[PDB]
Amino acid sequence: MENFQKVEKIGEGTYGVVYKARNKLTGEVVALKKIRTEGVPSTAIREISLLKELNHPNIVKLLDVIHTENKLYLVFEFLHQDLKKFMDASALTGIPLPLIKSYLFQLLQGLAFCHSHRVLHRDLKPQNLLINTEGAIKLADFGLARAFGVPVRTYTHEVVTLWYRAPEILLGCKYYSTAVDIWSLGCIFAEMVTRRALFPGDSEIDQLFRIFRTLGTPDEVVWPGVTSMPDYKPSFPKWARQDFSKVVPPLDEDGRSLLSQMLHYDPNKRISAKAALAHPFFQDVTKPVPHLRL
Ligand SMILES: CCN(CC)CCNC(=O)c1c(C)[nH]c(/C=C2\C(=O)Nc3ccc(F)cc32)c1C
Repeated sequence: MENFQKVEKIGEGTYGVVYKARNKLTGEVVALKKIRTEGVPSTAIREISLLKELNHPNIVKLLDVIHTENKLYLVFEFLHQDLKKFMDASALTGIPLPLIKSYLFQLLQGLAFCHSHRVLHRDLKPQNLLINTEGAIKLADFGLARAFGVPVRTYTHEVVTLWYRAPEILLGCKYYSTAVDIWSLGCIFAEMVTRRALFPGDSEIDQLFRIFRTLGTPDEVVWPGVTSMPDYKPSFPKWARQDFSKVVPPLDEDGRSLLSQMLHYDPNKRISAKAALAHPFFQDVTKPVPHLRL
């Protein structure tokens, strides 16, 4: 883009490539996301504007959309680090619980806001969560698989993480609900705590079976309707649920109780972002400042 000097390529998206870029007029530093070119739907750019009018301290601001010359550019505010990088950097000592807690609380606020506005993320993962020096965390790179839609790639030969995908998606449900984002955020919370991915599947079925081995193979008792879902097979192995205290030690009982509710199989039993904010886990929540090396 001639309006912009690329400083660097800071991420490889689901949709496209993200660049750190400077505006030659304003001198403002931004994140620039470029999307691959068929006639490049009209319908898409409509509901991108739905993302543009979202303003919340926990949602990364979308500054502009630019359709010119058969690529789509999304201009976003720039943040200095992503949670994936921060977790890797914190792997030795772990992220302090008060900071984990503030981050979870803020992400739930962000989700509560998005969801009350009928916007789903669908894509949540540590790479998509951005932090700053003042202790804020923000939802970014909304994946919307309507308002556009879903490829199997981003641009070139990049491998999509299934680790955060809700079981209803894996079982082939056509219609997502807001519950899919709470699932992903639950997986992220566990990972901050234990410093290991909770469900690191290497394929769709391995992802499913990893969830089953830990939470038990779902049945009609815990998840009415499950056996009727498009990708469900009666031939799935039957695993018993693991004791939950094995899962995220040493998280306290308030944390485990909240996590267990974010991880319910039935999208209808799964806690809402709004209700999650009222959980006793957050009674002592504060806003600590992260030690960030930029
Ligand atoms: C392994 C961790 N990371 C993945 C490659 C490596 C490092 N990458 C980083 O730290 C990083 C930084 C410093 N900014 C972003 C991305 C965005 C940003 O700032 N505003 C946005 C608005 C929308 C959006 F969709 C992405 C961004 C990343 C991934």
